[PDB]
Amino acid sequence: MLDKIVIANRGEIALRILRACKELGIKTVAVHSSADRDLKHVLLADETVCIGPAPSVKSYLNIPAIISAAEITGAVAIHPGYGFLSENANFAEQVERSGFIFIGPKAETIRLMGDKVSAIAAMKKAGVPCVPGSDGPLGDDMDKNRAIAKRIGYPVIIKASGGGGGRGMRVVRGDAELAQSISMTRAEAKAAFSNDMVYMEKYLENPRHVEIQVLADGQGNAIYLAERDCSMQRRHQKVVEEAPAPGITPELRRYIGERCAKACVDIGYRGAGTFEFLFENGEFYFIEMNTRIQVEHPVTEMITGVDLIKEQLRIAAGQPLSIKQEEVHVRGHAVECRINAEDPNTFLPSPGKITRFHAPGGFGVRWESHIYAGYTVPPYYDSMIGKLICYGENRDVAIARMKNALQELIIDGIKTNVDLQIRIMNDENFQHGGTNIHYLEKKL
Amino acid sequence: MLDKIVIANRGEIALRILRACKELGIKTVAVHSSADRDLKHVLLADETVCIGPAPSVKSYLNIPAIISAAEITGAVAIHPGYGFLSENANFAEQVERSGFIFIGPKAETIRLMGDKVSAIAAMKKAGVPCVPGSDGPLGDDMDKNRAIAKRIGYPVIIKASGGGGGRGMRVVRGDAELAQSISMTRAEAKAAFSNDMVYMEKYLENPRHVEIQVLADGQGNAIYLAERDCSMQRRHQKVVEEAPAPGITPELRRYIGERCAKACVDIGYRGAGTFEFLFENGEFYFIEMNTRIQVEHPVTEMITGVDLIKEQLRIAAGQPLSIKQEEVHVRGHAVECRINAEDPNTFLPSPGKITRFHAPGGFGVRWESHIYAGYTVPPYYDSMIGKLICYGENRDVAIARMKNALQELIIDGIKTNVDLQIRIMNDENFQHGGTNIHYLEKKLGL
Ligand SMILES: Nc1ncnc2c1ncn2[C@@H]1O[C@H](COP(=O)(O)OP(=O)(O)O)[C@@H](O)[C@H]1O
Ligand SMILES: Nc1ncnc2c1ncn2[C@@H]1O[C@H](COP(=O)(O)OP(=O)(O)O)[C@@H](O)[C@H]1O
Ligand SMILES: Nc1ncnc2c1ncn2[C@@H]1O[C@H](COP(=O)(O)OP(=O)(O)O)[C@@H](O)[C@H]1O
Ligand SMILES: Nc1ncnc2c1ncn2[C@@H]1O[C@H](COP(=O)(O)OP(=O)(O)O)[C@@H](O)[C@H]1O
Ligand SMILES: [Ca+2]
Ligand SMILES: [Ca+2]
Ligand SMILES: [Ca+2]
Ligand SMILES: [Ca+2]
Ligand SMILES: [Cl-]
Ligand SMILES: [Cl-]
Ligand SMILES: [Cl-]
Repeated sequence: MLDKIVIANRGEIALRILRACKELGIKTVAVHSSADRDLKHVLLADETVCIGPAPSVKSYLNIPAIISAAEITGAVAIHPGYGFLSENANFAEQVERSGFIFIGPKAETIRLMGDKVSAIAAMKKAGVPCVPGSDGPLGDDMDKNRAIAKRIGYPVIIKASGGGGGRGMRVVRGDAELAQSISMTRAEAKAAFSNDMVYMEKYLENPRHVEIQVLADGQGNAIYLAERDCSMQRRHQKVVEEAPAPGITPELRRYIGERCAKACVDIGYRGAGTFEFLFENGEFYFIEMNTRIQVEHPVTEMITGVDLIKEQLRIAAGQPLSIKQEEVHVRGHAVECRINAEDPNTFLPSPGKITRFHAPGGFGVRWESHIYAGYTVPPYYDSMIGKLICYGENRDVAIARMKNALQELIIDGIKTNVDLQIRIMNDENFQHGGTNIHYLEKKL
Repeated sequence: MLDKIVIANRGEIALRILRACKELGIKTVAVHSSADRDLKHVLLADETVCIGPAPSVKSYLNIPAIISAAEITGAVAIHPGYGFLSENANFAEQVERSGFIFIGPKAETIRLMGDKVSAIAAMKKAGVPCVPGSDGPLGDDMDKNRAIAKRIGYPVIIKASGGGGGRGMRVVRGDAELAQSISMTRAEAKAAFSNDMVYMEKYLENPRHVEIQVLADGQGNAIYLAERDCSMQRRHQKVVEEAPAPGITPELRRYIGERCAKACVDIGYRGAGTFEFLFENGEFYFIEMNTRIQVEHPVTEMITGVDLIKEQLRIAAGQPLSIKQEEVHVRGHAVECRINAEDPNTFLPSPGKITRFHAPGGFGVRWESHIYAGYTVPPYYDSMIGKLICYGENRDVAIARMKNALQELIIDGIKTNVDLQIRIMNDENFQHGGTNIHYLEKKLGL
């Protein structure tokens, strides 16, 4: 087992990783910005290294500071969490070349599957259905862009190849808006991701977002761990996730899961990852592979019993897969509500001091957050401050449980989306299940 | 069926019951003392009724006030939780006589099995091995009392028939301490339980405390839900509980579980309950049946997936058991640490205002408590303020989770036993498993 690791992240995921480390007796190094000294996991970590001032560009994206932190503490591995450098092939490469284990896929796999244009190309090559699109980067020729749009059929969406969290995405309904949309998306993607490559994809009218969790050891064994439905979204970012996906039958589950496990073996995938699909009229269409842990991984944990972070760590230690496919069993249902520090109605950021906090508790309730009363939410990072996950023997119980937990959850001093999450749980169509990716913004 | 119930209790268990009701759409009436207006479950309840001033004898033991609360709100059932009036046959009778459902066994069953002298007699009648003892109440004849102690062999223990929480129990090493030990336990039992009846039991030197969770519908169906080891103890009261019990083999689990389920059917048991045993040399010896929910019920919930409170309510509504025996599956391991507002060294109660509170979290971490920052723990009640329960795929993972969760738990402003629980989890002998009921006080030097 890994002796010591740097947790190259912050907030809830850094604490999630710290806990898994502690259970496995792995020493922890928390690297943090000067704004994050009072993070719960920083205070719990065995060692801490300040890697720069508050802006992410100067700290959490500071590759040489993070790699140096591993050297100064004698760590043997680095866990990137999600976001930040986790899908950055350059970082993965540099980690390995400095003598450290990168807790994730090989750098070449991150280039293959992390970049969204080449992932689509790879999946098409593999015989995995994708969404019709430009099948390559858009150039500057507007006649050519219009011609691609016409071939696939309006509406379309301009998507950043390096995009994440729904940033760098713009829907286009017709020719008149195409140029300014491609131009704006490029500018957003260049700013957020230092990568102005965009592609075009057909905008699907009625799909659900359904994704399959995979685990592969890099030795040729791969498994799938059921699926998740993450169709409740705002600004193309997930708000609620659940597992398993409602209406997905065992026959269909195994069909898509086997395809994902096979895809892992073929490309030589290593570690945890997720294949994300649009599910429409009984068919799955590949949109993205996250070559990293998923934010919403706890719902899969609840319904399978598998600890996905521990599996990541075991795999990084060069352990083969312990779990066989036949040993994976879906039991019950879990729902996750993201908790974000933003106005529940205007959706504008609400950083600042949390004056009162109370987490919910009870049978089947899991709270995933670094926040505490007295803690200051900084302005510099993403608004997601916590995750509430409720498990039940069935979906009705899980939702009932969530409804009650959200009523017990207190976060005062800043604005949150807790009241929005309450509204979603009370929604007749969410209760029905199988609402499409456009539903939440329709409702709102 | 149950559209409104009175929660006849307080603190963590009241909140536990409330949560089950909220999930089932059951309206709640929180009865409380004047010192308990700001209890979390009171604030969350649909309706609240003040049943008396601060002392328990004037509030949570106030039978007329609790029944009046049920009457005035139009409640159909009353959950007594644990402690207080949960094992009070007179209360159960009166609740039933007044036209309400008592969420628990029939009153006759409470007097048969709640009373500890009759429970032993009943179990002996049914051919279940008990610990050798007086087999009846102790009188005032000391020549007879000494004769009993001779038959069973010192050390012996004087136990209150109405006793609970380790109160009203004294170990006797020889004839020289016998008479005053009897007199003092009588006195202690009289003041604490309004019952001076005491009996004598052989004091077992190397047993473990292993208990079997049961559920029965009162319609003839009865099941056991594996077992719990509760051997970490101070002053004869549980400090740490875990499930399943280490080193209990499948043949032993079914042997004892089947006996307990049969006993339920035979006495017409209804609801949740626990048969408590001393386990030594591969043999079980019955000591107590709790005719009510256990404090440590969550460890069994985590390894079986069964919601025990919801089952109590279902049974109380007249529904048959939701599960057959062949459907009970044990998966993983769970450990519970009780959290008490007390000096971690001397164990003197530590009431007062909680100035800072932070609860642990994560995969497999379950925190069961009403406490919050700004909350004042009153001097009037039992010191237990919360329970931390950690589940894992195996015992090692559960313990490792508990270590981590204990490091996260912040309760400032009052003394707690958090530091004790940390020491227990770090104990190598505990980590191996199977330590006996005397181990913790041995470790501490008590
Ligand atoms: N390629 C990327 N580059 C930078 N940040 C990213 C990237 N992908 C995701 N993120 C960020 O990571 C966090 C989690 O991503 P999100 O899409 O919300 O969850 P997930 O993809 O795990 O369901 C968000 O703050 C998001 O903006
Ligand atoms: N071609 C499409 N048609 C309709 N909706 C889409 C399409 N592509 C993406 N979306 C919606 O936007 C969300 C974010 O897109 P995704 O490609 O996963 O970007 P990110 O890398 O930012 O997560 C998806 O979950 C889906 O609901
Ligand atoms: N027969 C009884 N009468 C009054 N109080 C009781 C009785 N039995 C238990 N209690 C109280 O109930 C609480 C829980 O009991 P305890 O013995 O700690 O848990 P359990 O028996 O559920 O493992 C304690 O405060 C204890 O003093
Ligand atoms: N005969 C005995 N010999 C040794 N230890 C005992 C005996 N009876 C009880 N104990 C210890 O004292 C604890 C409390 O006894 P119990 O009869 O369960 O009383 P209570 O009603 O207070 O829970 C038990 O859990 C056990 O560890
Ligand atoms: Ca995505
Ligand atoms: Ca991605
Ligand atoms: Ca007992
Ligand atoms: Ca009892
Ligand atoms: Cl934050
Ligand atoms: Cl409460
Ligand atoms: Cl209290």
